[PDB]
Amino acid sequence: MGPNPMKMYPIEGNKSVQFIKPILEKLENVEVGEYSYYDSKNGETFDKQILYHYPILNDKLKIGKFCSIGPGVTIIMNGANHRMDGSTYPFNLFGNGWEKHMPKLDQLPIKGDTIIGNDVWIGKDVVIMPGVKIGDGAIVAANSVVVKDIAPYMLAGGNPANEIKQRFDQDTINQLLDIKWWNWPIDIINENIDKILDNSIIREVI
Amino acid sequence: MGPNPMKMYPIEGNKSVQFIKPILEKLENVEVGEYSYYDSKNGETFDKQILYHYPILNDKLKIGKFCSIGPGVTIIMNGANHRMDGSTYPFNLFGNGWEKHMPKLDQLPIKGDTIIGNDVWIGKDVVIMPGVKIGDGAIVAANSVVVKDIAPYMLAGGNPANEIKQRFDQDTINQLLDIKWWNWPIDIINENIDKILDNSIIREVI
Amino acid sequence: MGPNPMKMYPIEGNKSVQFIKPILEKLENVEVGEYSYYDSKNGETFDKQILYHYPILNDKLKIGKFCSIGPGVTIIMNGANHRMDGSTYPFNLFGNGWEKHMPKLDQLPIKGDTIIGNDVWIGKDVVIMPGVKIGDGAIVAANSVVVKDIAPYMLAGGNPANEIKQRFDQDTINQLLDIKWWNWPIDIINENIDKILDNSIIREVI
Repeated sequence: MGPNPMKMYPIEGNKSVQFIKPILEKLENVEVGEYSYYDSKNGETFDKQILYHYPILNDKLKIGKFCSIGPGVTIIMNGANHRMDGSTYPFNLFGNGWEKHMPKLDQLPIKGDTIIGNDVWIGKDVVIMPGVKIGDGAIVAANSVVVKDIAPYMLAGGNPANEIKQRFDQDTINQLLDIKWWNWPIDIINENIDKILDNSIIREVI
Repeated sequence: MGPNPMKMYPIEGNKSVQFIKPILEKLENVEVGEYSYYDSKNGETFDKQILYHYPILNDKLKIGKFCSIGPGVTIIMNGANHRMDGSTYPFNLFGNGWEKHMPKLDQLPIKGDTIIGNDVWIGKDVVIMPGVKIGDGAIVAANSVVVKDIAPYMLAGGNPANEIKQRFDQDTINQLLDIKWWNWPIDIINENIDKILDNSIIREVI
Repeated sequence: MGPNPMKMYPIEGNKSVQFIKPILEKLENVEVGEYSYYDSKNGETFDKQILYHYPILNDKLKIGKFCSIGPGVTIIMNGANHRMDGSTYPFNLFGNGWEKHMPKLDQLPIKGDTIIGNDVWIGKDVVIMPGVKIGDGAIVAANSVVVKDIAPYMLAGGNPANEIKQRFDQDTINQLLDIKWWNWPIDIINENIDKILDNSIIREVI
């Protein structure tokens, strides 16, 4: 029961809502969760929303399951970082003799992997910068620029995005994070969808 | 004197500046003032700048008059709000049995109606969140993102938008809010445009 | 050695990277440095990215040499400010009797000239508001909105863009702002690029 997580377009007669996993599986250094989707802005596939991702830099991108990704959301990897221990001017890019000043792999600044948890909701037109971690159950307001990590089940927003409030009490969150329902076989998930939708799944699996 | 507020494109040989009332009056749950205009960013009509507005949720949008709306400005209504008591994932959206969990009106959160006063200037590419109230005579800096209420004759800007300073002394502000020149028949306003443009209408009228 | 700074497109066959100077020199009230380049977003020339710049307001825009400007960057000039001693509504624009209310120049508020220093890196989609000064060697994070001045060799980001941290210890900057390698005859720079790239320039030249 439920859509086919392997269908590029789960909804019939609908080419706006897509399933990420199928689109990104062909890619290197990219891990995506089963039912995470992206609601297309102008009909573009999500792979077009991932910028500056070169295998050589070996920075990875991980997205969990059951994530809701709004249109225009942009993931920036480490491909565009300019060497910064000195001048940030890329002389090497203009040939004519300057090619010999090509940076050294270990000379380029890498902030790390970008990791997005499970059950995350990212508003539309959100820009996520390199080396950012977003915990499970988190909500990122639209038009946000995420520069630093985001604690699980936190509600964040702004440019630079800050944590505004905690979705639930410390306790519950602790429970949910321990339970990890998105990690259950779908047959089960499928029978508690309503409890998952009202957070009671805690009072029964405890 | 002045153009006819009922004319969609008030200026001759200029299909870019448009009076909004005529355009939006043709919409459910929308109230627009008389001389409020919208400066097109690429030709599009303002009705296309209002997103996620579904009559079924019954959230209304109202805009005073003599509002200067910059290009690319965006208004987000309650149509994109995800259920949050538990998981934010839209199961119901994917059908195939999950339709079952379609959320109940009283379950989706509505922040209220969005209200934009009179004589308000909103910079270009400003994004306005749902359920927000903006005061009369306020100035909203370009590229801002309004998430909370803004008081009258306030200057605000940022993401999130914060109040930065007051435009005039409380005295003056207290007066304009009292006179509401924007509520006079235009034959009258017409012979005080200068006293309105220099804030002196406070010494004559009062 | 190095590319011809008078070339719009210094990289054969590439219409994406373009030198700003040979492009904007034809304009008035615009000063640009020799090797400052622009990384086109959709192939558009940098001149399309400078808005509301009218020679009658006489506000000037300055950019030094060796600046790296990412795609989408937007420079907003003063031709967009509204009178604000009273109503912000542009009565004059609609004519038909109201033109009489055209504002005199000393009534229009002007923040001033926009000056971007040398060896400055501005990330993608940054919007630079009117009358700002960005010091030498600064770095502005992508998706920033510059409302105020930015000291030299400072890393800034946000909306409003706020200084985050000093790129280097004062000692270095003080010497860096002194050496002014960007002003050296090209051939002298041609022999110290490596030194400039790792900041070892301070040691020798000083």
